[PDB]
Amino acid sequence: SVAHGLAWSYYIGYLRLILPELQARIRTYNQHYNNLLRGAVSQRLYILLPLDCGVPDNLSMADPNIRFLDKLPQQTGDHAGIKDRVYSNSIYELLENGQRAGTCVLEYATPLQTLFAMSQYSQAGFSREDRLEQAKLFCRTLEDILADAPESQNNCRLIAYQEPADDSSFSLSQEVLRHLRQEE
Amino acid sequence: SVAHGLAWSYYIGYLRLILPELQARIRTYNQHYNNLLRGAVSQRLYILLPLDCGVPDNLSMADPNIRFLDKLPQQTGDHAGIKDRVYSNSIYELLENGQRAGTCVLEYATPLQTLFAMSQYSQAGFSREDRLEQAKLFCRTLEDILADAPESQNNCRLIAYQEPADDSSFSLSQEVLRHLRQEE
Ligand SMILES: Nc1nc(=O)c2ncn([C@@H]3O[C@@H]4COP(=O)(O)O[C@H]5[C@@H](O)[C@H](n6cnc7c(N)ncnc76)O[C@@H]5COP(=O)(O)O[C@@H]3[C@@H]4O)c2[nH]1
Repeated sequence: SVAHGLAWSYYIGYLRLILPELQARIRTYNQHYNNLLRGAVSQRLYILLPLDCGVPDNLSMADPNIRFLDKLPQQTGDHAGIKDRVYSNSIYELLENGQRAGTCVLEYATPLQTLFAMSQYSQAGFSREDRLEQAKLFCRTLEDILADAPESQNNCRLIAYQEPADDSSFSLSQEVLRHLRQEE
Repeated sequence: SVAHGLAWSYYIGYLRLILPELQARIRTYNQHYNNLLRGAVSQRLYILLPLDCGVPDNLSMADPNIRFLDKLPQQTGDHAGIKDRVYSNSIYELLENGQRAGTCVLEYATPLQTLFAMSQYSQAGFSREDRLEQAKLFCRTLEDILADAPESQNNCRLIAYQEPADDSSFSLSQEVLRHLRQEE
């Protein structure tokens, strides 16, 4: 299936490459680049899995209570004949009642944008119904892989979520914080 | 299928982002960074598609007549909540008789590595026969997308090839050169 392929691609070409080095990058940040006066960046990559595959490029905007602080130091490697391919991750602050309640490495799972685009382009032959189904299958497949992965499950948290189309005003920062605080 | 997904992702998350900016990066390179006394980098992205999905990370140190010269200037952008995501491409020299016969921006299509890894891991349920089949379907799907692409079919050349397992002698540099020279 499409989701099976994207989930393995996301593991093989990214997660298994970055997650075993992520701890050291975050420690290195917290010791040398982090504001002296602020809380340490939490450990683990937090991965946002919107099942409707709505993935903005600006996470900082879009949500008032989630703001970009800084980048982790880059990770570089040679991959597929590209010298020094760069993998970068961004640090965000999470707000609760107008003040910082948490700080973490946070991003959307990029392959969900692929499922979104594919539902948009006619040549892909991929419907909006297929997209939801493939989204859930992506997340499941990804959870199964991470469950027996050495490149651990324990350096990331998957945050899957649905926003109501019946409109009950969803809170993304509270979702992260919920996951963040399970780790405290 | 797996290959359908990977081909769309390769387009959506990479080719449609970089190919429309590639002509300008290569000009920038040729005018301001290229060695004074050397031939200009040719235009277009040259993409290696080995159907057996054998993708070394070092193309330079894997073929005697293909050697790394330099990097193009980086392209940066915000993507899926990652600030300043970096897309980088490498310039290689193509040798014919110990003579530089060509200079081009060259790399392997990264998703073929995914297909390879999947055939290696038990939990992917993906056989080596499935890999060859999916490889070819990947290349065809990619050719079909690029054909209607208002993005670039014009800024890239797809180089699909198969290495004879009966051990004739395949020349990668010559294969590239035959593509590079089939222009002017
Ligand atoms: N979030 C995030 N940050 C990254 O640095 C990153 N690098 C890869 N990925 C995601 O991992 C998975 C595997 O990556 P791969 O390189 O095999 O395929 C990539 C690769 O063939 C190509 N691509 C993307 N960026 C590059 C790149 N910088 N250089 C070469 N190819 C690239 O286009 C495919 C799809 O891109 P994405 O849709 O961003 O998602 C990828 C993918 O689902 C990333 N995801």
